[PDB]
Amino acid sequence: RPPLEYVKGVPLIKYFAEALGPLQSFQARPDDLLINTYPKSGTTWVSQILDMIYQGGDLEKCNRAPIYVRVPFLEVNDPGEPSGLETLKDTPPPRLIKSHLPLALLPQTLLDQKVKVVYVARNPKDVAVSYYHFHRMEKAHPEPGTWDSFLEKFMAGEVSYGSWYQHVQEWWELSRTHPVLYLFYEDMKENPKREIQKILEFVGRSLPEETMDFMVQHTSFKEMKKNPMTNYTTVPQELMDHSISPFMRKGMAGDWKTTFTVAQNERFDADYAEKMAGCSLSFRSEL
Ligand SMILES: Nc1ncnc2c1ncn2[C@@H]1O[C@H](COP(=O)(O)O)[C@@H](OP(=O)(O)O)[C@H]1O
Ligand SMILES: NCCc1ccc(O)c(O)c1
Repeated sequence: RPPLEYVKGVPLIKYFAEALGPLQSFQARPDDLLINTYPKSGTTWVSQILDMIYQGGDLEKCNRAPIYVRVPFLEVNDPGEPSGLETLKDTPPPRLIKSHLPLALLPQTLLDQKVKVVYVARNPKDVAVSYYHFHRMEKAHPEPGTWDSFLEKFMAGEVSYGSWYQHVQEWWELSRTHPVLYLFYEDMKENPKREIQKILEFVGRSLPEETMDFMVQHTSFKEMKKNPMTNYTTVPQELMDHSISPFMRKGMAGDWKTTFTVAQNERFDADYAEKMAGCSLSFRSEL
């Protein structure tokens, strides 16, 4: 469990920090589609929906390989696996790219080329809980310690990829001057079909009503949990140890209520009120 490295004010996992070198040579294509999110906000879920739309709704094509192979993770630079930049050299256009990078660290080529971006945000409480367990099972992140300890660091933005408040705000802001579909995890939970339809419209594609419903079922938590091509059980137990905490934990909005103590919840609400003061952004802590 290596410590974080700071780059341009952003805490990152050593392997990611390093990948930033080669990334300066990455060339974006006009027809690329970027999927950006703060960690644990629904990356894998929207990646599956998008790969299905691109594969015309064919499940056997989506089965072609694990999601992290179909949707390369830009910064990924894990031990004993192809770098993200590498995997992208051989990915057939149009490409689907995954990333958690803040605007400060995102390769300029993506902005210059006006690449469309699908962004997904989730209420901070659930993100914090989900991120704590992820720290437990993902052997690449530093020691999370106790939940109380973690939560403190989460509020200070002292975790991989940095501040969640700043991440969601910047992207929300950028969606004025750049083509950005800004989605909400909770909305996706509430009415899948309604959201996938916004996506289809965004990428400018269309599908038969019946194919649509089909995706809805195969992008369900239940389904994605059994599917080994999307539940991350195909990576070594030295990268991810699912016995500690499954990658697909609960898939619920509102589950934070069973982890936050009343004291923690009070401390967090006050803090959040200060940080989100002048922002038009609005999150639903439950359904
Ligand atoms: N089809 C789906 N429906 C709902 N939640 C899903 C999902 N697929 C994955 N998730 C949830 O999305 C989170 C991980 O997101 P990311 O891919 O950005 O890391 C996890 O949250 P929880 O651990 O709270 O359940 C995971 O269980
Ligand atoms: N280091 C293992 C790969 C990894 C690390 C952090 C993340 O947030 C993610 O989605 C994937």
